[PDB]
Amino acid sequence: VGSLNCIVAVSQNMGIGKNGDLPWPPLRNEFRYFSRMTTTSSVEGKQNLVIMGKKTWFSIPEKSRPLKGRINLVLSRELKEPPQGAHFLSRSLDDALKLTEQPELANKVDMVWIVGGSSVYKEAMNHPGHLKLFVTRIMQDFESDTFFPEIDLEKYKLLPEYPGVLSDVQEEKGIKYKFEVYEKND
Ligand SMILES: NC(=O)C1=CN([C@@H]2O[C@H](COP(=O)(O)OP(=O)(O)OC[C@H]3O[C@@H](n4cnc5c(N)ncnc54)[C@H](OP(=O)(O)O)[C@@H]3O)[C@@H](O)[C@H]2O)C=CC1
Ligand SMILES: CCc1sc2nc(N)[nH]c(=O)c2c1Sc1ccc(C(=O)N[C@@H](CCC(=O)O)C(=O)O)cc1
Repeated sequence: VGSLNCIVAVSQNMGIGKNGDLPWPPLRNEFRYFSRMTTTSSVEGKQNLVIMGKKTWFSIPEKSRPLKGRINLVLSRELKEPPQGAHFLSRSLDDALKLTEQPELANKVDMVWIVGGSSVYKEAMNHPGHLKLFVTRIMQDFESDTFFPEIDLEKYKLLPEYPGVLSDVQEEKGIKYKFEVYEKND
């Protein structure tokens, strides 16, 4: 299995969600960024795996689930089987990551992308080892009821360039945003 990664879009006040959806109106090219990053795999005959909590799964429009071209894993201790349209179910982050090492997945999975929500981001960001964060900074405050955990910049370096990630200010629907990639190894 390849690299471990988180991807998120976050407002200035650290918001990632409100009432089961995003705090901001749809940013179509920001969504396309999410799909390009999470779907694109450099390794032949492999796909990337997405790991998400149960509320994040149900926050994706049903017409867009499962996230196409990716293996979709949902984290839940209450569910007894994957949701309709999902591929796998795990009861912990450690279990999910171990699953990628099993024979059914060992030679199929390239990158792993954690796509939230707040509890899984926090646990992933604090788990020793090599991890990158692909963070979209939405440069406004938005009322939110779900927040991104603290990024400890003593361990996560903001990278000064990354191939394929635009460096300049983007804007859609009157909302400016910019892309960032962080990396730790501990
Ligand atoms: N802006 C962005 O980039 C993103 C925004 N969002 C937004 O955030 C909201 C959803 O996030 P959030 O509310 O944090 O919810 P989550 O997606 O984290 O879902 C929480 C549920 O997932 C299960 N769960 C979470 N972590 C684990 C774990 N490690 N092991 C086992 N089960 C786990 C639980 O289910 P159970 O009780 O069944 O055990 C828990 O009740 C929505 O508003 C969504 O739109 C989400 C992702 C990214
Ligand atoms: C899955 C939870 C996350 S992580 C994330 N990271 C960044 N940068 N931006 C976001 O908005 C999200 C979200 S919320 C989200 C993301 C994608 C989608 C979605 O429908 N994606 C489809 C459609 C993409 C498209 O509209 O281009 C896909 O990836 O195939 C829905 C909710």
